[PDB]
Amino acid sequence: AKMAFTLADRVTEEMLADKAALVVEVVEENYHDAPIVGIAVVNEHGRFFLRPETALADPQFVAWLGDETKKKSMFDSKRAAVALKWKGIELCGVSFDLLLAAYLLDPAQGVDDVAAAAKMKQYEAVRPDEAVYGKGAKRAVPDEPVLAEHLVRKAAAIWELERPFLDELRRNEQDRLLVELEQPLSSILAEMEFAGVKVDTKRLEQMGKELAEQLGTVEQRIYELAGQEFNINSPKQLGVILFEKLQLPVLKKTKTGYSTSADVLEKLAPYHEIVENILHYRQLGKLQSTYIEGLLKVVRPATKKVHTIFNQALTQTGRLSSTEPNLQNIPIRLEEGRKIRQAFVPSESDWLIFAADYSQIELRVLAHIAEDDNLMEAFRRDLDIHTKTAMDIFQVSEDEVTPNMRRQAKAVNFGIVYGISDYGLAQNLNISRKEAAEFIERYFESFPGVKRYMENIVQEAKQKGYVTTLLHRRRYLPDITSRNFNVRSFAERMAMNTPIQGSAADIIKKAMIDLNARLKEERLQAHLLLQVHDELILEAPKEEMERLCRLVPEVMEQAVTLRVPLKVDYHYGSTWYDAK
DNA sequence: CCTGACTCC
DNA sequence: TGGGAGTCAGG
Repeated sequence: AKMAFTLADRVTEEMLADKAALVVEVVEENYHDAPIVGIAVVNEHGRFFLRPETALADPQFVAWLGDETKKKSMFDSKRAAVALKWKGIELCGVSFDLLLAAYLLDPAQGVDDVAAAAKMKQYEAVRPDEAVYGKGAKRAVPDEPVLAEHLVRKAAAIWELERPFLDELRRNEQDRLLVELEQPLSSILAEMEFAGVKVDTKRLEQMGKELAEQLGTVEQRIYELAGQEFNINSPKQLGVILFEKLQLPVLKKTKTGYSTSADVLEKLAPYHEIVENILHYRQLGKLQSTYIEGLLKVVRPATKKVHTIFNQALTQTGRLSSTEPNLQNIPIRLEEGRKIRQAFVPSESDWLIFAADYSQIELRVLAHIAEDDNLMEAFRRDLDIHTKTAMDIFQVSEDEVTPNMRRQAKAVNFGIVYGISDYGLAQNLNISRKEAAEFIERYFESFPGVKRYMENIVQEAKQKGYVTTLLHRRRYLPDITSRNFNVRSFAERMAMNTPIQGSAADIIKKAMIDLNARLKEERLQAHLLLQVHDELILEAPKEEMERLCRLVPEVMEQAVTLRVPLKVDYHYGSTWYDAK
């Protein structure tokens, strides 16, 4: 805890070495158009703190930032890159990101500051961010000497930790996953976030006006059926109305009282019509609160764009998540909500939205990893996999599969991937549990490779302590041998599912890197706007659609070679809604 | 603040 | 007694 550094007034030459640890500090959680509060550089020649007002205005330092041959090691480089884009400055030459390194080594650690990564190698010459800045309403940037020491200690930690982290990744055969996948993807996500998605606010506002009217009508209908006014958005008050006033059967309880979940309310429809009304109301209410009001609150008014942040180092399976706003959960399943997508429009005139999605990628990945003959053959023939499972389960010819049979079979196919039990399947389908049990039993008799995979992967997790994905992502499962049934079972289901969900994440990430390269190689104006787990959304001039129609699906299908084909569907139109 | 509701994959 | 997420209002 005796670290010397130069609190510099101007930029000098020794600060611009061809290798440095760099800290560009953005304290606001949402880094879009957020202030840069300080800069630190550590390199061969010493340790330096710079004021942004000075440094970001100095052409030598800006030139260095954007010089791809001057290599930088950082933590959360995407944060810095985007904050710099808002200042009109390009960051290049990031060769090591400690956030992403820590994430690959163990996603469960929840590393989101340098001190937490430093903890993984018993390095303690740096403080947690929360300790320096404070929390909540107490959050503030400290006096310059305090800030400066903190930023320098973060840069110094990155400097000393790079090698130890690379050495462990290399031992895990994850070094290429960092350097050739996650780090390049970080730059692509930075582009997507900064570009943002344009919103038709006039349309959204009109939809909200109509929604408020409809909400009011449904609300009063509910109070009439209930015989009383109450807060419909209060599961507690609702529970009193349903299970005490109206005396409907209690199908499920939670730790706090009666359950009013959608699952339960659906099953109460034979008892009282009010439950269908309430379900409708809570749907409409979430549209209004989240996809109208919440969305309008984050639109930048001068440009009418929304700028999400894709968290690349959060999920336990290798997926991205999307926040403020979340653009990975925009409604699509009910037509009423799906219309929200009409408000998502191209950023330029005479441009269109192009959306491409993988068809059943998790089931194709399962087929591959399990090497199940019958499942692989189905995908090779492009037989409808839900129709196929229905024939095996119900033991009928293909022409005898009723749309209901297929419905149930779809539920089985998707449920197997999550380790669903017969209880869960029976409740999902609202069918006999004896029957649900036989469906699961027949499924595994029909796809014995899948059954072997499920057994083998749990045994592997118990023996190694972790499971792995196609591109070598890991997830540790220290609870897999717990003596407690609930704890152990949850970990076994994680063991089953994580290689599937995580490999699918690996594939779409590689596809984004390959797609970006191809777009840039052909000088297309098309660019990525969003990723939604198994879907990619782009915008482009209308002239480029013919090209994207061939290029995007091809790049996506060819991202990795499995034992079965990957299949991609695609559409385009004048709004996200119309790209269907 | 957590809990349970809604939304997506 | 179904894997992975985020946001919201109510309490």
